[PDB]
Amino acid sequence: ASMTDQQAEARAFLSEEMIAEFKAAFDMFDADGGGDISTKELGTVMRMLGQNPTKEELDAIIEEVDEDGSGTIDFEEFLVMMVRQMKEDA
Repeated sequence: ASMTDQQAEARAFLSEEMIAEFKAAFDMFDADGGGDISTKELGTVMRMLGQNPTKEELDAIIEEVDEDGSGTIDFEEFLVMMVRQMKEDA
């Protein structure tokens, strides 16, 4: 899919330092994923970080990153959901 592109540019848009910030924050819901929280909790991880994922929008991303055959979201693949939304708050 064309997501493999926004997966590397989603975290590269900033310095690796920030990525470490989303670690303790993104892992806040990785009690059973470790490197990926339930797509349902994908709105709180990016929202509690300082952004605001809308349901209609958060739903399009989940179903989009959920059809990968995993059911949840990956850290690197989730980054896009961070900058893409922070693009306005940043």
